[PDB]
Amino acid sequence: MKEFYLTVEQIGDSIFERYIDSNGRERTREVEYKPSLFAHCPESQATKYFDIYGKPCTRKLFANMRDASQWIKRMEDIGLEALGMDDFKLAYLSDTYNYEIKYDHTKIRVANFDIEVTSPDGFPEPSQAKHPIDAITHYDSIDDRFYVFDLLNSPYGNVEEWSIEIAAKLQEQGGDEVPSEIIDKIIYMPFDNEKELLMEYLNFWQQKTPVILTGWNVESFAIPYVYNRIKNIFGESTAKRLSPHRKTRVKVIENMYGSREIITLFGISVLDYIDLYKKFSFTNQPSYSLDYISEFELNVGKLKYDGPISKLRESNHQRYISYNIIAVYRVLQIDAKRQFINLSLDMGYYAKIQIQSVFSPIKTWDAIIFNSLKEQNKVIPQGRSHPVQPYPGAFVKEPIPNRYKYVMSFDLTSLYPSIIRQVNISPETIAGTFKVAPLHDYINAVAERPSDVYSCSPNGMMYYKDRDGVVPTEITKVFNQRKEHKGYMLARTEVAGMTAQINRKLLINSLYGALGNVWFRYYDLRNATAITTFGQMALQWIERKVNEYLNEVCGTEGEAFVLYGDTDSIYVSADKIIDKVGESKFRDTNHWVDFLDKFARERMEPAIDRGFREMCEYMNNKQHLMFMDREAIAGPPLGSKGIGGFWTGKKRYALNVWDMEGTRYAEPKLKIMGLETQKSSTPKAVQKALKECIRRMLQEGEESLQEYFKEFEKEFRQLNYISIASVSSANNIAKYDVGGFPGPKCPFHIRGILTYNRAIKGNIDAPQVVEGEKVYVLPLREGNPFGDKCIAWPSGTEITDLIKDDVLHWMDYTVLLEKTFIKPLEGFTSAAKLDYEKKASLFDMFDF
DNA sequence: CTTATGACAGCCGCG
DNA sequence: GCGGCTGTCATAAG
Ligand SMILES: O=[N+]([O-])c1ccc2c(ccn2[C@H]2C[C@H](O)[C@@H](COP(=O)(O)OP(=O)(O)OP(=O)(O)O)O2)c1
Ligand SMILES: O=[N+]([O-])c1ccc2c(ccn2[C@H]2C[C@H](O)[C@@H](COP(=O)(O)OP(=O)(O)OP(=O)(O)O)O2)c1
Repeated sequence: MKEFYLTVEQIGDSIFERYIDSNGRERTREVEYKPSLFAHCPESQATKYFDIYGKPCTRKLFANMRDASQWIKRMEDIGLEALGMDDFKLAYLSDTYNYEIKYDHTKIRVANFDIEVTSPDGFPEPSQAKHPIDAITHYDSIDDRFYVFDLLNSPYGNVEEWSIEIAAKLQEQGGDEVPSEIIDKIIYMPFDNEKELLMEYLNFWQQKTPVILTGWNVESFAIPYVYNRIKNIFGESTAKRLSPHRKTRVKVIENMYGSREIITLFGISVLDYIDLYKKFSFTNQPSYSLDYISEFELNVGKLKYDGPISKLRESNHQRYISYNIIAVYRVLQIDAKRQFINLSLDMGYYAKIQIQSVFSPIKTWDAIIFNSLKEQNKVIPQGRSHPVQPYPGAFVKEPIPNRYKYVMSFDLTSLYPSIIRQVNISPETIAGTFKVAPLHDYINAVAERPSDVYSCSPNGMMYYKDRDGVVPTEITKVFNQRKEHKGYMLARTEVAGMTAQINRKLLINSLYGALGNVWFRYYDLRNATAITTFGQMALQWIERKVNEYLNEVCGTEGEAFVLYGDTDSIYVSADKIIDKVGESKFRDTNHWVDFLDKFARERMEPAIDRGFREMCEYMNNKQHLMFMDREAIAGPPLGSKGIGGFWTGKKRYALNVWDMEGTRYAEPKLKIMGLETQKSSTPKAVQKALKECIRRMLQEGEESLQEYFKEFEKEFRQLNYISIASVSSANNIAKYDVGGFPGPKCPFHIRGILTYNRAIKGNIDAPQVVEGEKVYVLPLREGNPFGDKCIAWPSGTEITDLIKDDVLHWMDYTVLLEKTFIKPLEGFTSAAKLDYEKKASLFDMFDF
């Protein structure tokens, strides 16, 4: 079969590559690769090579890679463009693999591992690695085996060997419930000391060296730990053998609160599964712990255990190991579902990049564009440095805070790529400039037509509509491929078909990101602004077009139909369209959902396309790619007192949705956005009730809402203390910690954290509050034994019995209810023009 | 990343 | 004792 790369690395004048050969064998080669870069030349010099601007270029072959780099520096000094691909690994891959790469994952060693490190003094810092590794579970995808490394004697105790037999049994039988599917795939290896285990693991590693190395938190915990441990114990010469090319680099990552270290294992591609998940799941999760994610994904989670993990090895080593196995298998189970690694393998081979560069839209697009330009002898521009400079972005209408009985929303598809394509925005496409009228003038087609020669954007930009721009071409090609591969979604292969289609979608949605990123070879401020400013007029123009149409239809005049617009959406108030027929004519809920759907399809969408073809002519664009789809139809169930929907402000609304782009729901479902019910900081029991409140407001009406309040409020004190405790994340605890006490500016949760410490001071048993970790918070009644307004303890857990009974006694229900339930509700009912209790004076609603 | 809201913390000005 | 305000910190959804 066809050859394919595995990992590629540049070291000095060499390029080191692991690859699969003609006969499926994994192997390594060192190549003294000669790069070509390109300079500009006079018309005199005749060449096949031109830059994107059609300017002639000379191909400079270099004897070695350092030459090429030294040349880029020399060229930088003179002040002349050094164009071509500066990242020689990409160039090497483009040269070596000059075809559509077809890979076979059965020949790619994917490893999932986790370690366990008994640490009795807090989280074992990986860069310090000061505690013995007492378990490694390492899964090899080729052998389909779980290789379990068990330390039997540590500083923290001696233990019996782990039992597969006991592991297989049910929890009720004293078992660990390690699944049947993996019980015959475990290879158990106990060790008498830690050096014996680490050197046996290190051999194992050379024998079965990961191409893709993954798992949950490997890049931040497991890899740094193993590395520093081996390193500290055996010296760096030994730890480096953990890379196939024996080169490793320590890298520091700065962030919000501080910096961090990762080990770059040259010749391996590390795809931490936590990072694959956060990147490609597209579901903002309240927690990213393997336990929570595995629960959300598989309805099962990580193995359960009594007491702290720090005592588990001593207390129940049997479980401790089994828990190490289950956690590695959890990741595998999630990947069996979401397919992220396969999706990474697809993208990486499609772009011809190092697989790990799937985390970089920059690196991916750059390599994709470079290749297609290479195929036509074109020379990519030098990556110039650019001052990071904020430009305007998405437009968001101020909603008038109200209730909205019938709402119908619409959506522009793939707005930003669409605009790039519609206008022809690209570096080499810039054709000039035009005198900008205020954006409002363009919105109302009142400004003078920008140009009738060039494709225009309301930010003053003008583009050639005669040339086919590099970027719009590349984004058009990815669109066309999507269709193609989602056309084989008519025909085992309904797998490679999905991942191709999903990955084209990922590239499409990631392009604008890159184009706004200053380290993009094709970044251009004038252009990025052109995209966002065009989008800003697209949306408001169509807000105008929609109002005009519906006013004309309804015989109304100057009636605000479009109630809200967020980035690529418009939400349309369909009250009057309903009134045209009249409510009593509809027989059931489904009958008016029928009516609206029909009206949008037959009357609005034609008026919308009609409206956008006008904009296209006004701006003089290359082609018309502005297409809207009807998203939601929302309202109260027929013959009910329910309000249907409400907006409390920008990105703050609830809708009672009946139909999402064609799909008609059985029961109605609440689309809630921005409101406290969608907030992780909101207590469990309260999240549940605000949602009930919103359910009752939209579907049932005021008297129902009021009934639930009076009831929930009567019944608050009996709810579990953990369910009514608000969550928060603790950051810079020390930064506000002045001798155990809240210094200037100390935020509410951190104050609570210190109050806990004050009651914790001098306790081992007590679970300490980790800096950068989620914390429960609870208000305390005035004059309490902890001497503060609040207390805050670690989340996901019950509070220590050393203070628990005094917390429960002193916690301020009144201040808790008002702060977490009532105030947010008053929020919603105020907007929806509703009362959550009777006899509320009408006069509150005024600024008297 | 940016667009945007909310919980709180001092600060200010007020007989 | 407190509303109007600028600021830090949290979280949301593209
Ligand atoms: O488009 N391609 O398919 C393509 C384009 C360029 C390619 C290759 C394969 C190599 N190169 C480039 C990269 C090198 O700098 C130069 C010569 O490549 P080579 O493999 O012929 O190396 P030589 O130095 O000639 O030695 P070799 O012939 O023994 O490998 O040409 C393939
Ligand atoms: O988005 N921009 O970056 C932007 C947008 C508009 C811009 C400029 C710079 C000028 N304009 C406006 C204001 C000018 O009156 C008009 C004409 O553009 P131009 O480039 O023709 O400017 P001139 O100085 O007239 O150039 P010329 O006399 O060489 O044609 O375009 C830049």
